[PDB]
Amino acid sequence: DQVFGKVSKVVCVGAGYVGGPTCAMIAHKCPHITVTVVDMNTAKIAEWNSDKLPIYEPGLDEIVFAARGRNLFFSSDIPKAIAEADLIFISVNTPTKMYGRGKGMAPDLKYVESVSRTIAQYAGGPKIVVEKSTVPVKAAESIGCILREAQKLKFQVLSNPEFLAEGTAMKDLANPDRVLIGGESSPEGLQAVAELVRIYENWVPRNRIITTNTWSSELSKLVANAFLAQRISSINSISAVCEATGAEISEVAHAVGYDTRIGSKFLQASVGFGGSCFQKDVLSLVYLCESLNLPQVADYWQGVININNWQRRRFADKIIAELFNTVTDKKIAIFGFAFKKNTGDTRESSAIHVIKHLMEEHAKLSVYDPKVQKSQMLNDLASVTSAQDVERLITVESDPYAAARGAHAIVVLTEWDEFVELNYSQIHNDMQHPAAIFDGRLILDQKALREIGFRTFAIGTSPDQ
Amino acid sequence: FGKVSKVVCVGAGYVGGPTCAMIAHKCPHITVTVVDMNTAKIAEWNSDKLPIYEPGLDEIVFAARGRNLFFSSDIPKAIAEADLIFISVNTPTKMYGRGKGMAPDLKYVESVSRTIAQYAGGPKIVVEKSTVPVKAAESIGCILREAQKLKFQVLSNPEFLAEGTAMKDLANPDRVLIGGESSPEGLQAVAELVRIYENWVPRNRIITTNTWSSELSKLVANAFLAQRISSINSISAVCEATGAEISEVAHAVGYDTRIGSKFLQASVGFGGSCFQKDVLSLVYLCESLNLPQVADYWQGVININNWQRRRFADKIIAELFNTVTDKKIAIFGFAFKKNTGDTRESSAIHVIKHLMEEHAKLSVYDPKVQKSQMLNDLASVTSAQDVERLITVESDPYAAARGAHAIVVLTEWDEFVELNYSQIHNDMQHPAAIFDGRLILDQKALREIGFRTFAIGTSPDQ
Amino acid sequence: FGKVSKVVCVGAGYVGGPTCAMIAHKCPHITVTVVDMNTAKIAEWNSDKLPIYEPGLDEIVFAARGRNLFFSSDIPKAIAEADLIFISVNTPTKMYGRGKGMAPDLKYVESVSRTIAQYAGGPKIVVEKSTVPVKAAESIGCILREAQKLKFQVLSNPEFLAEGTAMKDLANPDRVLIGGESSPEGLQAVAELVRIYENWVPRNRIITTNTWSSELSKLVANAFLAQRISSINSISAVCEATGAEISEVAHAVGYDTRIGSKFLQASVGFGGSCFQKDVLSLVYLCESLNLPQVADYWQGVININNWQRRRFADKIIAELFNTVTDKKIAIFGFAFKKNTGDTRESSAIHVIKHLMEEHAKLSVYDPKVQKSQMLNDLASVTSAQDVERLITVESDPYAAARGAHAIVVLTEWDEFVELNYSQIHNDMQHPAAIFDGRLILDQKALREIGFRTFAIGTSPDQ
Repeated sequence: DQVFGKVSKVVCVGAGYVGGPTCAMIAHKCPHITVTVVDMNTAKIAEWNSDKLPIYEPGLDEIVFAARGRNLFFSSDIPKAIAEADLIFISVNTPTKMYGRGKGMAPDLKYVESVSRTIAQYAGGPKIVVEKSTVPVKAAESIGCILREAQKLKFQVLSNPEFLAEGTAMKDLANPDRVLIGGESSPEGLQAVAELVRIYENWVPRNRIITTNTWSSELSKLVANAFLAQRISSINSISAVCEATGAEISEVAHAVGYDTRIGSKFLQASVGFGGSCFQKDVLSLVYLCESLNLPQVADYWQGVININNWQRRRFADKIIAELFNTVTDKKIAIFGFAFKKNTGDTRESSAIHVIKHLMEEHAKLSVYDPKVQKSQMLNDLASVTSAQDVERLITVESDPYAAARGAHAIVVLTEWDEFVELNYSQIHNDMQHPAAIFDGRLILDQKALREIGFRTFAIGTSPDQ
Repeated sequence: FGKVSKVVCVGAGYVGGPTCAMIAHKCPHITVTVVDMNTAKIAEWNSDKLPIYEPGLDEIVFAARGRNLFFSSDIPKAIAEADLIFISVNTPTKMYGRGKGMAPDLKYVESVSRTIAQYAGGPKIVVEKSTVPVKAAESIGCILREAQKLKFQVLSNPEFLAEGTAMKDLANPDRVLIGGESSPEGLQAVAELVRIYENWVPRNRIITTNTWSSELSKLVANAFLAQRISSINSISAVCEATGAEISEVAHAVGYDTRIGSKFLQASVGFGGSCFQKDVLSLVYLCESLNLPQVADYWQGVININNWQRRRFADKIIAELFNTVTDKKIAIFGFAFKKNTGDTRESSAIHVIKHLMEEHAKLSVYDPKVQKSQMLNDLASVTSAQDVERLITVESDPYAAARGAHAIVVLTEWDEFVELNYSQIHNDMQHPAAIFDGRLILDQKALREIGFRTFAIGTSPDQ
Repeated sequence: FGKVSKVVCVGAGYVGGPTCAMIAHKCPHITVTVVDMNTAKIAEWNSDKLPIYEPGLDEIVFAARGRNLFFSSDIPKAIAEADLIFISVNTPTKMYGRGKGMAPDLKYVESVSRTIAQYAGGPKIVVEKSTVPVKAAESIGCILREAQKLKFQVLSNPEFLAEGTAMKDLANPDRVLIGGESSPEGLQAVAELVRIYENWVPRNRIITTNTWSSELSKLVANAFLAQRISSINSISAVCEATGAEISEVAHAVGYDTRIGSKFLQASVGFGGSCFQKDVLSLVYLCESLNLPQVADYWQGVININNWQRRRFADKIIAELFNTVTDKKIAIFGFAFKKNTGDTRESSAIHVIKHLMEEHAKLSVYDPKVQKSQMLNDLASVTSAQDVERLITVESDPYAAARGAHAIVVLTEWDEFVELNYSQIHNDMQHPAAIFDGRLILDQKALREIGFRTFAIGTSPDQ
């Protein structure tokens, strides 16, 4: 009684960082399947169809340009792709709600819903529908309900979470730690799961494909990200203890990370974690727990976010304090803006939030980042303050020496390699005196900077041994 | 300082004995004495029956005892001869006063530090081996300097050691951790202790730090471990509420190699003598430092553990109509984990106590734990009176289950899997209920027999 | 389920006795048997002196007993033969554990259910007569379902009886309420109980609902009644502060026909075995459903009751120079309301307790409550030793009042009005105070005698 047969036609709705690369891998490993990536952004589709792909990922040019026009297609004709597909990935944003119930915590399902309604309209036959972009738990229930309405057509909804990072996407897709698939505990559900497993089996060992119920798969994505962020918050909390006692956080992280049950990854203390994943997913899970009347669990995971914001705040406090509790019109140089090194991504960057704290104190801020666009920077800061306030307080530099010049303080907020072995003796010389340096990323040599004559601070080190 | 040929350790229990046995084993040229005021414990160490059971410890001790391993109760004398001294006594938790329930009582560390001060003779290296609160070396350091008003350095070298794998763990440790003073004299004494470990441990696995980094590392490491468990336990309740399954989640999550798959077993809650103690010790530290933000964060780990136990008992009570006065319920398991009779901080103790507060009649079976050990443990969290009134103890699980209204599994013993649960069901009160705090039983199998069946991290209704 | 001909009630108390007597009385064809474990109580029911006094009850019982009404201690036999079984047992409040002080204990309801399951034999209709928590019927049903692997339905038929008017309440009820399962078999079972009641109750006063609506309706009705008293009592304090009179307010408010004129008597506070119990049951239910807003809303009724007693006692203590150690205070009234010996949740108990905490010497007079009941009541909220020290019980109000500094009316007995308050004033300590917690005395008259006089709901300084 076979309702879903072998998939030969795959569509992904959403041509962004998740959808594009994932489809490309499918087309590359599965020459028998037609894969079409659709998006109503006709300019972005034109980019994927051009000689310069809209994202840079190592290995991706080779893949897309070999397959495009053969078994990989990029189109803006969404109804036609939907009508012809056997399996449809949904790869859209779930922006955080800005107002109302779950403000600042709940994912907004408007795009997911929009795609589901389009599939309902244009499907024509039985489809497997697959949640690829991060969703709140029970999103598949909402999708299911939208699709079931059109069955007056058979649909199964699967969860297949992404585990991609920027810069390593092709390696992450070609050699994943695991592939996770969740579906309905039902015969039709098992059939649909099996057809998606069959796709991945083309290139992924069966024992690295993990199949679960739909809710476990959706939950596992949030929880995995929560566990990672918890590691960072746990170490960052201990950084304050080190500061208070004369222990060293670099030394504790080493000793702790050598237990094989804990592991040595994600144990770098910092001014705090950033990016479009960690806070968003931890807050999604908090909101979920609140909504389930599990306030104890909610409070437990909120602590991850509490520590992160406390790290950022207490770091800025220390800058404000050491500058005599007064910084109106006073020049401070920020080294770094992007949420981590080696990107232009600013989403949830600790730098945005530390700078905001210093803008409150009316500081005059000179920002340098190797990669982030000037326009992006000024838009970011405006969104958390005002266009007026950044006009007043914010100068962006294309040079680190131009930022540090005549500043009372240096603050390193992104861990760029090029900040290590700047000419710090010269920086010292052209600063105000006494001169202060704050290392939020633990990349600088404390001993050397001390010898140069800086008042020098790092997270996780006591100021006086 | 001062190359080291004579090593002494004060305290002859689960840390100091096994540690000294391994040092002698892998360094023949070092004479190792273990000292202790309990002469009968020293007698046990010098007999054919050693006082503690470690796998492969007998044959390490017997092939070294008399040769370069020595058990004495002459504490002053071994102190007098030594180059390097380990301190390996308890720091039981304060029972009252400042840090009641949280702060380690430094009274044995103090006693021994004062004994070192008297009967010294020369320069010593003094090493904290058993778990201490951070800056306990300051307190040792201060006692010892009142003898040199004789040239000391105090060192931290924490234990990383499970029961039943102590020999395995000593011979092939994940890491060896040593801290001392940041000074020429301090860096000397670190090197001299490094030397000893280099005799059998790769230099790459030997980490050296300052004293506080090392003291703090021990507590934080156990804190990270407990946190993984409380984290997954927190998620077990999400699973119950959504229809997700905790086994499926831990599986998916653990395959991230940055997270790892160890310590993601959900349960009624963690136990044993290190986890809660070290977490609370860390919570106390952070309070003392005016870091209330950090104290709250770590207290969360304990809060969830306690909450996991409370909510499991609440489910048992609720299922049995919110009334369990004089109702029979069987408890399968009492030890804090399987394959031991150690009951320290056991979740079984606390879930039974919650059930005793409702005046439940409780028949306990554990395969290993002594009847005397059980009744005394339950007494110390309740009363000798209440345990007399409420607790029976069986050495047959089938006798516990006979006439019971509920079965409650609290320890993950393998024998609890595939008892005759069809028989058990028939000899129970009906409706019959079973509650799995350890995720070892087959839910679909129990359902089909006709149990009303519950497991942590699984939704009741499918 | 056939037309019912044998009715059993398990529980021979204030509810089951009278209700069965009325059924037996109005339904000559039906054999009614009241059963109880308490052989002495059944003995009383079989004697020339029934164990309760109700107007009209003797006439009904003595005419029917041994014809179609029987009182037995043979529960298994009666269960066996019944078509329809009423459960009329206490659900005393949990004294420990989950819901302590708030949740009803279903132990007796469980007891009876398991006896029904054991001894039934055929189809039974099983009817919750005494007040149960919502979902009690589910727990009943789960016990009875296990037995039929016998054909059971569980109904709710709440009691609306009051002491002193039980026979009129039963013969001419405001409404009869029955809830059953949302099922053909459920609707059948309801029809058979509705047929029993249609023998004397018009059909338009018989109300049929689902089981949960019925169980809930009982608690909510008593909660609404208690709320009226706490509402008017909250306003009594506003009267005192402004110069309004509570008696005038109650009369004006009560003349609105949508409000109604009943249960608007201000007092030192409501009591009895129903009001606090059922509100606190409702409050516990709300907490259990995660409706903390509704829980808090209903807790307000009890908060005001307790605050009314507390503030009245505070007024006594303040007037008496804020010191009452060794100082004699006379208490007029101990029963929860006039014309009864029932003391359960009596405001007098809690006001006397407050006064005992200040080591006042209380001489208590009630026309009806027994000395031994009084002493035992007071001991249960203090101690046997406290009551021997502080409490004297008198058989005469002038004896109580002699040498007193205060008089305190706590129960609205008619004999307290038009005692000789001139003579009382003369024999008191001076200044002499009087406090009317029941609004039965003449304030002007007492003022004229020279009392410092106070009443709830009247401003002291006119």
